[PDB]
Amino acid sequence: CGRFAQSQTREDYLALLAEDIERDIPYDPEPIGRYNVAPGTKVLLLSERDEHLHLDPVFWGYAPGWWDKPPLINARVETAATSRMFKPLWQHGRAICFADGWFEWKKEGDKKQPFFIYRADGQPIFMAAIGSTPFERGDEAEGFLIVTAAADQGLVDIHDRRPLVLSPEAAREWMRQEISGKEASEIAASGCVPANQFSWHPVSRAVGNVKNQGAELIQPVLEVLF
Repeated sequence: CGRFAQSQTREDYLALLAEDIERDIPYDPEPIGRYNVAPGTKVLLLSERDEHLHLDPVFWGYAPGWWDKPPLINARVETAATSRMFKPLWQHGRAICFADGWFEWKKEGDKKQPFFIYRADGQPIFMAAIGSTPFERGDEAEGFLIVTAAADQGLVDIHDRRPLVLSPEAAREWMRQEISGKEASEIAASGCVPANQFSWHPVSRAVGNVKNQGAELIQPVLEVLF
């Protein structure tokens, strides 16, 4: 999930999670408009502090000062809660990154064909994230990661991993500061959306170029024309 789409208005996503009384997020009618969100950019990230939901632009990536590789962008659900590197983020830096769907590139010989993956029921996805608090500082090295899970069923045809997507109800509980890391591990297990809830189709190769951000990037295409 090295790219995803976050294109609709804030209300389009937040209405599934909480009414205004629970938010500390200004009204804004403008669609976010990003059909091709990439690592290293700041992404509107949802979290809870001071008993309200906040939406902060947070660097997609995590690279402590001691980390000598490109920033990580994912953390595996299998191990993140006990990882020496991720355990504090699992306990104190949980967040949600909402989106319309995500992209994966399927290997077809020496060619790589992009696919867009989304909920068959037409809801947005609430991706489980962990990251470095305080999110509002706008850090440019230690931001957030998208938690991943194994692909199963038809999704394995496309790629072997996928974002850990939570139900709206589970996403709301995941963000609460009052629940422990152990409780969060239970939420991740019980609230994960299974693979048969997703649909997918090939899309234009143009999504590979981050200059492109338009709605055409999630439209289905014939592979034969690419």
